[PDB]
Amino acid sequence: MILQLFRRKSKANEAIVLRVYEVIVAAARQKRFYAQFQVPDTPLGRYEMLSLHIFLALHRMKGENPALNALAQEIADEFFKDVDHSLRELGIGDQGVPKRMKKLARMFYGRVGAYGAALDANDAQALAAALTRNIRPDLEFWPHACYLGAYVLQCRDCLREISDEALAAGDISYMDVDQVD
Ligand SMILES: [Mg+2]
Ligand SMILES: [Mg+2]
Repeated sequence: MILQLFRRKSKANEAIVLRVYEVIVAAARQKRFYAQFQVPDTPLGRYEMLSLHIFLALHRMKGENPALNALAQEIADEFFKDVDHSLRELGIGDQGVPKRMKKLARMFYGRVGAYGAALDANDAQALAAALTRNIRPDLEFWPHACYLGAYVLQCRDCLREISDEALAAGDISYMDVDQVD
């Protein structure tokens, strides 16, 4: 029976990873970020939204639960495959860019760490400052940074309330940004 069970759960795992990743990608594509909030609709701005939503998932999943730690590894794997391809779309290959993937991973984990510290401290000012630094560094004041920060705080709250069991089964959700006010 154990081979049958291992195979069934391995197949199910692939279906779970696909649906979880698709939910994250859809959340990052919500139109309000690029219309009202003035997140740039550019290769880099779209990366800032994907990385923000991937961060939120990893931040929730990190802990002592083996199933959630494994799902986090899967989502990180899919994210870095995605970003690899996005860089190649801009002519950023390995030619003249040694250690490209190692540098990208440092770009991700280093820049989203400020989001984690701000969320753990429930510090909305720190969160808006980190979002401005990462997404609209051209502006000393970004009028919609506090709006995006409110959305990020509410997503953290929602993700935390989902049970470990439901999340490991693929039942992830984010807030509808259009309902933020
Ligand atoms: Mg995989
Ligand atoms: Mg792409």
